[PDB]
Amino acid sequence: GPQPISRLEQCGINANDVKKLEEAGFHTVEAVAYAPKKELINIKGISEAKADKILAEAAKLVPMGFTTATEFHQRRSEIIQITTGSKELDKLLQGGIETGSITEMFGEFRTGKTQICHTLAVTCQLPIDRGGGEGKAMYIDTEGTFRPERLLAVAERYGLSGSDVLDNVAYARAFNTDHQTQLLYQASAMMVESRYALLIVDSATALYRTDYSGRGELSARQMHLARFLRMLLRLADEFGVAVVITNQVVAQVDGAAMFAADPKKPIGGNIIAHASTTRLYLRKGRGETRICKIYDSPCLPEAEAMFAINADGVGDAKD
Amino acid sequence: GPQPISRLEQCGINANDVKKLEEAGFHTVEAVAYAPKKELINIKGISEAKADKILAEAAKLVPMGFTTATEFHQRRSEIIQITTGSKELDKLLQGGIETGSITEMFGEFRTGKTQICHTLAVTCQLPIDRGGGEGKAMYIDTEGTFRPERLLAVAERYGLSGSDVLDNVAYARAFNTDHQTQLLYQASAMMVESRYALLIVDSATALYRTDYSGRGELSARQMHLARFLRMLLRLADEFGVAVVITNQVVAQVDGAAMFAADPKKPIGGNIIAHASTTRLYLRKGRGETRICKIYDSPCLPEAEAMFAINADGVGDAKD
Amino acid sequence: GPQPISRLEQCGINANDVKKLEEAGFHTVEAVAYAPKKELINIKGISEAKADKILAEAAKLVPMGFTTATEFHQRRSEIIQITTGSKELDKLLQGGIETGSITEMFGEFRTGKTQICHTLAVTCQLPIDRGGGEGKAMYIDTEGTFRPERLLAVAERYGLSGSDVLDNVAYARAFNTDHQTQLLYQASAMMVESRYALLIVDSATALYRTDYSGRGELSARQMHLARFLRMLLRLADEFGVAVVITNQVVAQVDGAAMFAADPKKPIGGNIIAHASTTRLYLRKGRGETRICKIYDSPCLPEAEAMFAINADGVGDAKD
DNA sequence: CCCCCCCCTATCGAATCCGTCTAAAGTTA
DNA sequence: TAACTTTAGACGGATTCGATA
Ligand SMILES: Nc1ncnc2c1ncn2[C@@H]1O[C@H](COP(=O)(O)OP(=O)(O)OP(=O)(O)O)[C@@H](O)[C@H]1O
Ligand SMILES: Nc1ncnc2c1ncn2[C@@H]1O[C@H](COP(=O)(O)OP(=O)(O)OP(=O)(O)O)[C@@H](O)[C@H]1O
Ligand SMILES: Nc1ncnc2c1ncn2[C@@H]1O[C@H](COP(=O)(O)OP(=O)(O)OP(=O)(O)O)[C@@H](O)[C@H]1O
Ligand SMILES: [Ca+2]
Ligand SMILES: [Ca+2]
Ligand SMILES: [Ca+2]
Ligand SMILES: [Mg+2]
Ligand SMILES: [Mg+2]
Ligand SMILES: [Mg+2]
Repeated sequence: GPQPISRLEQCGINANDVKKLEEAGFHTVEAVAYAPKKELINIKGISEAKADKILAEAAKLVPMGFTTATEFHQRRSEIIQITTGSKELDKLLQGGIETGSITEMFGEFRTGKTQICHTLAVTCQLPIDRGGGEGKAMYIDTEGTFRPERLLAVAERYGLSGSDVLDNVAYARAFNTDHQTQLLYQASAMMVESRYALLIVDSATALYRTDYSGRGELSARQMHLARFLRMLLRLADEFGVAVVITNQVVAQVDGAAMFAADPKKPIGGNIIAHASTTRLYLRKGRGETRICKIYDSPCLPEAEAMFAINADGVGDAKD
Repeated sequence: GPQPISRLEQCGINANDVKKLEEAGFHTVEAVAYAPKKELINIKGISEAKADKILAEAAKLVPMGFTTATEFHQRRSEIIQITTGSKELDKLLQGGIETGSITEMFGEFRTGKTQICHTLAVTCQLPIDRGGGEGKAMYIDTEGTFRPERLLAVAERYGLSGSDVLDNVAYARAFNTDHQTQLLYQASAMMVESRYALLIVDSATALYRTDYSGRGELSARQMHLARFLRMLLRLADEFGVAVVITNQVVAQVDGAAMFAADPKKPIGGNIIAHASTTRLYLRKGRGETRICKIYDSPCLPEAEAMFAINADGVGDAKD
Repeated sequence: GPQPISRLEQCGINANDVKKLEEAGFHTVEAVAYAPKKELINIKGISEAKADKILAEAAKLVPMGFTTATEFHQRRSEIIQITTGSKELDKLLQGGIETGSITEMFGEFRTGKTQICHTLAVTCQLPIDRGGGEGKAMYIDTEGTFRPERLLAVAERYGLSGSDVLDNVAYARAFNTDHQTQLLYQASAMMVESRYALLIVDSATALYRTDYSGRGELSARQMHLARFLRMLLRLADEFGVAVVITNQVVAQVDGAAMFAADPKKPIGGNIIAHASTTRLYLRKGRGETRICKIYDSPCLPEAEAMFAINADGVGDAKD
């Protein structure tokens, strides 16, 4: 795991400076080593000499140089993937949701995004040999659609206990964009004490549709969204967790020659499109069956799979 | 290749001055000869007389005068071009990616920038008669989307061995703009010992969108980006490698100007527009096919070509 | 042609003073006659009495008095103009590029500055009755985008010999502002022996953007630019060559008053604005067609024209 | 041949683009 | 017992420094 920030104290830094860094938002040596000088300067009690000394001391404990592709391949071969509860989706994703990156799921209503989030929140607590991540879960809720009964129903299927499954989920509700960004600092503070395997934001872009209204507020909205996504990436790199965000759709009214993937576009613009690593397009099939399509990925071919929303969570279609 | 800076000691320079120069970031005689006097002055242990003597000796060791266009033509006729793995793109570029200059590829998401980067990283190790550059590769990664399995697939396509292909790639991950600029000094130090042929930065402008937010920081952002591009150009000139960078896009919301010409504009502004030599525009086609268009070039006419992203890298569309 | 500085020996000047002046950078009687006293004083081996004697002899050898406007009209009616390869541009400029003055072309990327420079470099060698200048071309390259194949294409278009066209062009690459200024002394040295007709600097302000960074270095940058422009003007006056330089653009990010048309401004400021005699503004049209506009001139009305970039250089739009 | 002091002046020189949103409407035995 | 097409508007935003005889 990451090294606590207290190591800098014996590395040769004043305890007051470490305290100031702690209230700034940094809680590990890695978080300090990943920040630019201008971010540390903004702290009231930090001067240029203090900043460069802190950066030089932090750079010794964290490797930030060159390496080979063989070492990276060996390190990545030991990464953890979390099963989704459906064999078809697992085969489509070649194992399940990866850790250390950002995954995004978008689609129209009743397509099964909250259901997948609930199933993953339950599943991330299984032992590794059974397909789990063996950790706790964090659930930042934006719309107000969190239902623990679905968690209990999913936990019943895998033969776990309901009480300690509900004990391992942390829930928070965000009421505006400022609160949504503020919750991430407390999330970073919490992750040093225990071990977390998953962090869920649902929905990521729901409040930006209303907080910033017209074309006159577009640039500020995009800048705020970019800052939020950068913080999410920093958390994923620092703690090695899996981040799953949820998006919405918008219509195309120009009536031009676009008939593939329907006149549906995910909201957020180019910012969220470039930031995300994997994008999944969710569509409705027949009855309780849905269709999942690989929309964007650096290593996964474009394909399709079929799953269903059963009484015990997300599972294969019963035919 | 370039001359090591140790020759200045024989030319009559104190070894301590050479050590100071190496600590500053100059590892070859060419890097010293190309630097202005005010850059050498900034070093703590160098005076005006020492700078003048060093510059005089370096100029004595490097040809920096007038020549004839016939000699330039003869020298350029022996340049090395690296194939992209697609016949259509090779015909469009009249041979492939050209060393000694900066090439930029931009477009929206899943258009194929990272796939082309992986294919080039594998291909730059082929023998010259087979379309390669016969050298190692350097991959500075910004977003966290490096996947060695794609490298293994592309290597399997060409019949090479996976192990040494992975051994011949150097990987580094940048976490901020300062770290991204800092990695170039280590790259310059590395390139003296072994022969390289390609250097990928992907993405080159991803961290600038978030490190500097508003209009109040535009000037500093542009200055930092200009300095980074100048360092890249100096590396390309000194070592004769091919530099390939990757860019993103921004929307035009001003109104009903222009026409339906895909109102997407690359980011970076006039600095990156003027600095780049060749610019490639990537567009999404149908299925797995993509379209590449020549956006800017001093010797290549505007045209288009089609390629596909197959299971073994970038190649021609199978129709 | 100008009188070589060796003529002063017959006027009562020691060879020591003559070679000291030559080492200083003076190679003709006109150069000495136009220089102020303090410039001669700055030379180590020249005292005040020697400087006064040299100035008196030079003023004897060179006419520096009052004349009438009819004589000026008669001498100006014999001026030489070089065609640009396009009939409409020649009509706009009323003959072509004038010798003895400084012309500046600016615009954004792929607007056709380098193509025009290549076309002019080939064209300046045609016979006078064909629209040429009957001389050699000097090309000072700053960015590294010199391609002799375009020269070969234009020479093939005009039915010349490619070998001779390539042989009659002198090429030099500049790496910093100091080198850019230092190359002018060698240019002045070479212009004495052979008859040159064109001097191209492309780009003139590319290195000034990165060599001097912020507002703290504005004054030194502007003074260096002013000295460079003054030396260019001295060369144009002394040898009667045509001086064509290239500029870049910068965005305007405030004050939407009379600026909604085009928020593009050339760089360099009032120094280059006042120094330049004629300024041309290039725009992007449709396809391969571009638009040229008169931005500043002492004798030409403000108008517009249209040209195109073809496979054989700059020509007329094929409609 | 002898023994002690006086006083400021004058401005220069521009840079740097960003960021998408919004579905509607039945018809003809 | 089936096959059928058109439609248009909308805006705001901020900061930067050195140079002498
Ligand atoms: N216990 C259950 N058994 C079966 N299906 C259920 C159960 N609970 C919910 N569903 C299904 O969940 C579907 C809605 O999925 P979900 O709540 O994930 O929507 P969503 O994609 O998040 O939508 P929105 O954009 O409105 O938030 C419904 O169509 C319903 O059939
Ligand atoms: N093994 C594979 N087989 C087929 N297609 C693949 C494979 N791996 C990736 N792809 C394709 O690669 C595409 C994404 O391309 P790429 O990763 O180069 O995007 P990009 O241009 O770098 O985007 P971004 O701006 O998100 O970084 C996907 O659409 C996917 O279909
Ligand atoms: N052989 C050719 N045939 C047709 N067009 C060509 C040919 N070679 C180059 N071009 C055109 O030249 C254009 C670029 O022109 P040029 O190199 O003069 O640009 P520029 O304004 O000098 O740019 P920069 O600011 O980057 O230096 C491209 O848009 C390309 O279409
Ligand atoms: Ca992406
Ligand atoms: Ca360019
Ligand atoms: Ca003028
Ligand atoms: Mg939901
Ligand atoms: Mg990518
Ligand atoms: Mg050019």
